[PDB]
Amino acid sequence: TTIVSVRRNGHVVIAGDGQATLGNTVMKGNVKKVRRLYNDKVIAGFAGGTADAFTLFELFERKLEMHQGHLVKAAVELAKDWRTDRMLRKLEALLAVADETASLIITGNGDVVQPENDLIAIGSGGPYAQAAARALLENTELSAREIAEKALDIAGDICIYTNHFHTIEELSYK
Amino acid sequence: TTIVSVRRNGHVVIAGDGQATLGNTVMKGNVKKVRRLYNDKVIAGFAGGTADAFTLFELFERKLEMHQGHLVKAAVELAKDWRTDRMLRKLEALLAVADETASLIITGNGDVVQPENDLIAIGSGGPYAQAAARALLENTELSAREIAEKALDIAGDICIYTNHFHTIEELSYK
Amino acid sequence: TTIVSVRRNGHVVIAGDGQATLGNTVMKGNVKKVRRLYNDKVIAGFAGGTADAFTLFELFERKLEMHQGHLVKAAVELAKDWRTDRMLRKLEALLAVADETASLIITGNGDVVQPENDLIAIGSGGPYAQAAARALLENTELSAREIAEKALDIAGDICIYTNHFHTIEELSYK
Amino acid sequence: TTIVSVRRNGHVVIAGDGQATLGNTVMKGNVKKVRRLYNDKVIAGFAGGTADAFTLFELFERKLEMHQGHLVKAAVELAKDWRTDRMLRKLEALLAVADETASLIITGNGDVVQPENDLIAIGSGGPYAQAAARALLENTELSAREIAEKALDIAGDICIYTNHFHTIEELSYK
Amino acid sequence: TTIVSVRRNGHVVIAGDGQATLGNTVMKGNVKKVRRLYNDKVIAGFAGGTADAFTLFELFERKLEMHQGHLVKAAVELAKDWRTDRMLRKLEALLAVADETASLIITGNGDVVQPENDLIAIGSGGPYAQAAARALLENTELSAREIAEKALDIAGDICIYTNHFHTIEELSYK
Amino acid sequence: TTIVSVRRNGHVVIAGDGQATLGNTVMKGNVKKVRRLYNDKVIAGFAGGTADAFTLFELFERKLEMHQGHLVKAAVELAKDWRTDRMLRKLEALLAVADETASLIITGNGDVVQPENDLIAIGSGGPYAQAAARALLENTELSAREIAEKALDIAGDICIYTNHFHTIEELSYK
Repeated sequence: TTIVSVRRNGHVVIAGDGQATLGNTVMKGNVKKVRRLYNDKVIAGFAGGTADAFTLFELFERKLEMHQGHLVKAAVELAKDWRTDRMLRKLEALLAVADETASLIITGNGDVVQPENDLIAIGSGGPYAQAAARALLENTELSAREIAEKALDIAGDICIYTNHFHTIEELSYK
Repeated sequence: TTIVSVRRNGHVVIAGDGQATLGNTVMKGNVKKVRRLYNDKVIAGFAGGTADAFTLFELFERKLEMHQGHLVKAAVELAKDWRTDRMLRKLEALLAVADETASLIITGNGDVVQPENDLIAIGSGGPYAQAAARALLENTELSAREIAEKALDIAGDICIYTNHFHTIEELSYK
Repeated sequence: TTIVSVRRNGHVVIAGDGQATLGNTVMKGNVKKVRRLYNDKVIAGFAGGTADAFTLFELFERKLEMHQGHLVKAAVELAKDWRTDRMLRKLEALLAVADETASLIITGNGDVVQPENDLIAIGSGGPYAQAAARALLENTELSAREIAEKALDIAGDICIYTNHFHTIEELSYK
Repeated sequence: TTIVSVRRNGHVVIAGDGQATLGNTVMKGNVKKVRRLYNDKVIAGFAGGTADAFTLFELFERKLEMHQGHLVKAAVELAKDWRTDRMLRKLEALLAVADETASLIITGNGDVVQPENDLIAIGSGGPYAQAAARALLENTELSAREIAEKALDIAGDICIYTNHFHTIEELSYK
Repeated sequence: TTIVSVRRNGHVVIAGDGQATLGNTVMKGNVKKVRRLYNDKVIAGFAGGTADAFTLFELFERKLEMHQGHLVKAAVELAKDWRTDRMLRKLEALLAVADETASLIITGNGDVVQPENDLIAIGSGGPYAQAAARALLENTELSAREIAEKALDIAGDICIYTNHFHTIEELSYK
Repeated sequence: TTIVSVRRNGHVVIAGDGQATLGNTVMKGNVKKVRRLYNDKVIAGFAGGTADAFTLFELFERKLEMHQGHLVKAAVELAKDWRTDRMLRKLEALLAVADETASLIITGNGDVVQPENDLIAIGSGGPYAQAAARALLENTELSAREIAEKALDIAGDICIYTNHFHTIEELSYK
């Protein structure tokens, strides 16, 4: 799996592949790994179990109207419940979340990272996507969506656990 | 074990073999792995304990009673508790469930999955069946029942953990 | 250890060896691995810790007068408490239980198996006993007791963890 | 360590060495591993913590007060809690206990075991003692005390974890 | 990562690099690992989650409010809960903290440590910094700030997990 | 680390080294591993985490005024809470404790050992210290303090995890 996120001029996107792998075989190819949350004002992508993601995301929303939509402040709380709480603590997942103020990773280790340019690339194929996304975002006038897509595809060619089925959610704030 | 579900021409099936293995020897040869539910409206197959089933298949039934026959939802609510309820959590298995509406898999992880063409192939022999099923479904006019059958035989021929005892459960609707 | 159970014409038996092994040495040779339960109407054998067996069996009885002596229905419940409950869940054992309606295995995995002819063979020496029991039950007019005994002895000759001390409980219902 | 209990001619003993080992070196050389209980009526030996003992040997005493000297039962009740009580459960050890009635071993597993001839040999040097004990007991008129002694010496000679410091506790009755 | 704290001529510092690594690749290159606390009186650096910090650095602040600026004690009380409070326990990190009084490290183990000369070097690059720091401090008149800096550069040159992005926090008092 | 304790003519001592090791590097060299407890009437040394030691010792004191200063009786209780209790049970440490009645080890395994002559030597370097302490205490008229020191130094020369920084607490009762 590979979740990619690029952000250029009032345009921020999140693109994932759709492969689910079991051992050495593909169990499903059209997994939806990117969805919208919080009255569509927030986009998200996730590496891992769909149900775990569903759980973690719902709670995320919960923390949003709970902090007037402030991503980070609402996000850090989630970084909390995640490591502290009994049940959640069991969940296995990597969250990529973005709105118009910033993009950022969220993990069960109570870590809330926000890469150098809101450039997020997580999942087994993450690095390869980053590598390509970096190249594109620094030698072309291409758009977030264009980079994310092109990057994700490069990731899919390199990473044995990433296919070419995509799901992209965009957010225009310009 | 191999569970194969197919759907063609207002007909949906679920087939399975009856081998239970302990180490390198066969414990039983006629395990019924495909039952029926919701007043014989909903069919299902599975891989796991004979009891785990009888507990996960009873609960499922009631969930349908709490969601007027609407498969998916009851399924959604099922996979829910199954990863939440302290007790229910230890249960390990893979429920294959199909109604005239749709058909899907459920994992202790709480995931609810609808495979490419309502084609389901879970179990160690899963992929060999998927392969044979996919072949037939794309190159012949055979019926959903004929498919799962032959797919299952192919499986038991390749899979050392799958035999040739079957248990087929159909469903007509159009 | 080896627990064997054969059932012919109104005669059902359960026979175990009596070896207890610690590492590579015999700690005890006359372990009683088969006993009667529920006003002698039910016979049982077990692979594992005697105290764990004692515990699991008592509870089994409990579930019996709790379900008018219905083996299975009362047995499946035990298959429950066993995996769900905290303490019990810790117990390590394999149960073989029979009355006049059916013979069947019970394990901590919430599994309640009932082999092809009520032919039960569990424990490290289990397969070898099954092998012999199968041969005898299909090429001779011998009785349950005769087969069980002869089988168990074959098991003891093959299996390094099964000795030749026996304990047989019989049940005649003819 | 080696605990050897023998019983011959209205005489029962329990003997033990006094070596405690940490890795490949001797920590102590005179550990008292054979005490006395129930108003000096019941003898006992053991392998484990000096405290685990003092807790499992105090409890045992009271159990006798709750079962009028009847060894076995108190023992049965002891091994009971010892595998049930949350706290008591962590205690690890092997109690050798003998009264004018009988003599038996007890394991954290809750097991109560009466070996072939009230002959007990627990501990890493256990079997070497059993061997020498069994030899003497079957080919000489030596006394129960003389047995355990010599058996113990043989043990400490073979066992790298057993020394030659003894602690013998007899009991006459006829 | 490398955290280097030094103290010379009424001047105390804490410096750190900004590399976060996941496997064999760099996730982020500018992680702020040296903040400030207690109404900008107390400086601190750290190795761990961006949140773990924000929780362990907030708590610390209040502890100071509960112990009138007296570093040590608040630190003592901090390391206390950090190994006692069920939740707080999962937090993993290494707090470097220094005030005009003294400077010390804190580990989830509850330890409060004051190194030889208020010289602190935690993190995978820790010892390479200690080495360079110790050298300079003993053979040159350079300032505490100049020390930590150069020590840090040396570190990032040796340490594959340490880079050259810095975050220095000083403190004057005399 | 090495904790040594010798006892000669109304003089009993406890000496530790002061090295703290992380992997293959020295994190701290002047660790205080020996301190006084219970109105200075009791001396102690510990192998392991300082905070864990602090915890275990405080409780020890607690058990002292709780049993009129009887070392053993108050010590055995600690041997209890240590293995039984949830939190404490997590602590990793080795306690060496002495007063004027006896010296003795205390561990999380509910073990309370009192070596042959109140000669205690615990920690990775423990044996080497014992070896030397034994030699000295049996071929010279040297004092506890002299032996403990000389022994500890020998330990430090042999044991890669023991340095030459000492901390000795003495107790004269003559």
